[PDB]
Amino acid sequence: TGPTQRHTYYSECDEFRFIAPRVLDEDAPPEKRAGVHDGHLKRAPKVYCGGDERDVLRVGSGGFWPRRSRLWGGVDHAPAGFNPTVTVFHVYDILENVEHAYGMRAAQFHARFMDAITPTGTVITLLGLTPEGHRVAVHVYGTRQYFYMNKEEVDRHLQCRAPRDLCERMAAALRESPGASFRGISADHFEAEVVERTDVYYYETRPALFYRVYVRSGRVLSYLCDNFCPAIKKYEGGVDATTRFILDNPGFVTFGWYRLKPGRNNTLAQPRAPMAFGTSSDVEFNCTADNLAIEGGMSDLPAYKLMCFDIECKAGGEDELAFPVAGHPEDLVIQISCLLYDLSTTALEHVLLFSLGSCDLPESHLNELAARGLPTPVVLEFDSEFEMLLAFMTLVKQYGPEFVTGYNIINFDWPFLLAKLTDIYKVPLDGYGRMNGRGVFRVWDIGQSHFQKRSKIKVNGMVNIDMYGIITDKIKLSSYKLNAVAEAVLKDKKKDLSYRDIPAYYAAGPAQRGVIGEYCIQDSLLVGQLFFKFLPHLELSAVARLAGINITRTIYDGQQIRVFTCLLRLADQKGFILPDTRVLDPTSGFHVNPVVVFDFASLYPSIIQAHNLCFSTLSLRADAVAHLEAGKDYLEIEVGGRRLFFVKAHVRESLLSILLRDWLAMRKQIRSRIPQSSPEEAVLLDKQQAAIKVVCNSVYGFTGVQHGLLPCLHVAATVTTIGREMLLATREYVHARWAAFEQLLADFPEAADMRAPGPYSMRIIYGDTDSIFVLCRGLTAAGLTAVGDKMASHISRALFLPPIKLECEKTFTKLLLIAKKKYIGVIYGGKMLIK
Ligand SMILES: [Ca+2]
Ligand SMILES: [Ca+2]
Repeated sequence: TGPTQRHTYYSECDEFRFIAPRVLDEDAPPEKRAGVHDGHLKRAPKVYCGGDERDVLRVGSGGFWPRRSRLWGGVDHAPAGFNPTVTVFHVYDILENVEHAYGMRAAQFHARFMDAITPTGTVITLLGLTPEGHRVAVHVYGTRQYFYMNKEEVDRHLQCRAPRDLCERMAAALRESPGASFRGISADHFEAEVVERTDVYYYETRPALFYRVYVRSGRVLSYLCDNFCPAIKKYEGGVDATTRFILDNPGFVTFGWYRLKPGRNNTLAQPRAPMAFGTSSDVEFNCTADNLAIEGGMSDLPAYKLMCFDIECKAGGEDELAFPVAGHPEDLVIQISCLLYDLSTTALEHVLLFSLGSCDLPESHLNELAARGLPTPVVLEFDSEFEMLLAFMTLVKQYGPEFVTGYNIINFDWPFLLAKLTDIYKVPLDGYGRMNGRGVFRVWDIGQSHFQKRSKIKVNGMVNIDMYGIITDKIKLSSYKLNAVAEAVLKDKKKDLSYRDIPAYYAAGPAQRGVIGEYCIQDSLLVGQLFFKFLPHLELSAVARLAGINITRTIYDGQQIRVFTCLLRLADQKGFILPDTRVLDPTSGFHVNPVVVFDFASLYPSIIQAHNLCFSTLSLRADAVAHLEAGKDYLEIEVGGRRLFFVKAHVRESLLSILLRDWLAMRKQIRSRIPQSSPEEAVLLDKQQAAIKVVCNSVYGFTGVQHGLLPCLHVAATVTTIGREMLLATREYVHARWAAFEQLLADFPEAADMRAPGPYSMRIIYGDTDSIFVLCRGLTAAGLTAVGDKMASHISRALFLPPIKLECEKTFTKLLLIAKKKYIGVIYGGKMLIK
């Protein structure tokens, strides 16, 4: 029989391109020791380990590397009678795929699943682990993408009388498509219904009737959205099936624990037979969303595996010291270190070294690892680059680490490996992720950042977290070379074997290749220490849970999608649908009198809340607000020369305001629990509160991106305009209320002994986007941070609407103002700060 859907990774191989350095032939005379061999060879790829020899692709008892694999090439290697009961499972990632009833006809799927994919359907696959550490895939059927179109606009254009007709028109349009890739589509592939909704833009916008159109496929949806009737605005055609699955099932998360349960008519999840598995899992199920519930109370991460890896390459052209280029057949990967950790316990479980050529690790290294209590390295030796790279990808498929890390693996190691596998060898990669074929496995190097030469990676079912990104984001350093970072962060100074050394070491023999290997392993151990110090997976999963997107999109997609998805949830609840697209300048100088610094706390979010700014509260038209009282019911403000109106919360509440309010409440609840929490809970709660802060701080930016997911440049501009007005108001208030010491003392009598011998004055000397510096001649610094707290409260109360909050941040005893955003000063505690 064999698998229902073909496995595309290699499970057999009998011929391959053999490329190896000739220096590995110490049996050859000296003139024949330079360059690489490069020829075809007709034998099975092999690996050598400790005197034994195996075929790379053979699966059975005596393998050289660990496996967490049930099927291999369509043979079921599970023990006889393997049949674990699954109740709860953890989901770390979610895939979207199309299945076709016809293609699945000989998989014994129950009828309710077949109906969902007749003739085609989107299947949401939840990937994860049981408590027992079994790898699971749960295939959810019955999620449809949908978009909206204005009913009046559609009827007037297409002469539609009823939803049946619209379905005919869309079916017809696809039939007639260029390239004909929708032959066989009928008006049965669509369902249209009439609903009442409101466009999220502008206060005056009335509710209207829309067609809501359900589609079975993302491919069909993307075509309709950019081809069908381009004069008719579409709404929410950009929303993926995963998002509909998450938002349409209250409580569902993209990362967390679930339980299988009975569905509506006591339906049950159906276990798939092994030959119908779509992924490299131990167990697979078919279900609908009603067979799933969130499992509250479960919070511990299951035993996911982390692979930390690093490659070493050897340029083999005319210059041994040239940077290696993957397209050059002679520029080889020569080693790969691969450390496998349990992500729940942080324990290092396996230390693997893949070596092109024989490789004898130094006894000193082996003794050191033993002393540190770490696993004894397994050295896998190979005769050619292909055999080695195939073994590494074989390990990736068979062990299936859910998380992968390294240092600069996104910009160097993965691109280099995948360039060799695709361009030199012609290995398809689409079965090397979690899916057994047809899965995403792609790197794309990205533009604009042309100097930094950045990249993204997507590998289905694998979360790649590059520690270089984590550390450049999190720590300020002069150099982000791994050795410099290991000194700065781990306080773990170590030697560098330089790239200049590698060619001479490689050529010497197995002992010196062993020195290369030691240094490659030490590289990966350091990265592992960095990973387990910063725990970036806990940060990223916190954001994924909050934003309703998978952890993969959390890493690689930008800030906008986070806010968008949260907005989409709220907007739907409220009946909206989202359409598819000088006096503050510093006079430079040195001040020896104290300079108090007042900062607004989360200024832009606070403005959005305080002034009820939103897409939905804005009007560009005075007649929109003619029924309302000025001041009492709306804010009128000039922004870029236009008059804008924003109605107040009692007229209509801002969606953005609701999001921010609710997040800030949630962050307050979390930060209140941290002091009573146990130390592991404190780590999780800390990751959660931090995730909330990043999403809140992204709302302003979300509104200001022209050509973004849902721009409202009017909101963005209003925020900066109110910002500027607030700083000026603060300056004016300070200049007026506290021009004399008597007035200061009258408000704060603890000032009475802070009075220094010099003349009293209080003046704003600098102001940036959210802070103001106040020069307090005639006051001593000592009590001034306390009086500053009270000045800040006082101003906040006098001038501004909650939740706007001015705070006294610090006091400089001495300060050098250089320019905008450039200053040096000493804080009252004696510490120097430079910006
Ligand atoms: Ca690396
Ligand atoms: Ca390296």
